[PDB]
Amino acid sequence: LNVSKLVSDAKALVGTPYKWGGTTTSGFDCSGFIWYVLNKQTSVGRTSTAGYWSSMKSIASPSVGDFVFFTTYKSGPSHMGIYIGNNSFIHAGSDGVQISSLNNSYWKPRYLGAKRF
Repeated sequence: LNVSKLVSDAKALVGTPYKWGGTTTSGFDCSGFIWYVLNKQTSVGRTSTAGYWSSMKSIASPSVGDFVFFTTYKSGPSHMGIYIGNNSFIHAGSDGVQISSLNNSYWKPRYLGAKRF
């Protein structure tokens, strides 16, 4: 990926509301946000979080532009975001596209690791 573009595109969408199944800037869900941002620079099909966990590349720690994964509403990879540096990531959460921290007491014990596109 063009990392600087990916992170710039993600940052510009912070504040977009949540919408179940949402794939536009009026409202995103977790997978729709990732699909939207990726498709600004490369053609990717609609893909679930588990699909990205299976298809991306394992890494030891995230760098800017990598993808961080979490267990939220079910066991295993069920949520993901874009790592933007400084322990922070952007994700389409249940109350909108937001910046969150890997050091947060909810996200930290739910972190499953990172992958690279």
